Amino acid sequence: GSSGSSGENVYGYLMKYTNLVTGWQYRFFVLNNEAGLLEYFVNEQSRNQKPRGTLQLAGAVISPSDEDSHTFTVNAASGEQYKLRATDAKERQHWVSRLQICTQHHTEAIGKNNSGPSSG
Repeated sequence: GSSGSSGENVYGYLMKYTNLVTGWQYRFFVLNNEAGLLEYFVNEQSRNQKPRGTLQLAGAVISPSDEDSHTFTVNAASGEQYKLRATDAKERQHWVSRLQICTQHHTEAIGKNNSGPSSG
């Protein structure tokens, strides 16, 4: 594989499945390498605003579909899959890969539980 020495925030407009009637709906997404949580907002103008929903990656699995050029799903250890669509066929490999690494780099990092008997 490739060691990602540097780590930058991954974000991009993806299409999330809201329902059958409506189908797909373009939306903004922002990955959190620090925390390790995948959030999403109605749009980019809703960055500082409260997020609509969050999905845990730690212990998740990425399954890139083959139906359409740009398509992929983000599973979750708990039991929740996400349906998104990359901007293009080139950006698809970016998200899938990036995430596939965030889900592991984290799930693996999670170990010794150091509550912290000392703060401030």
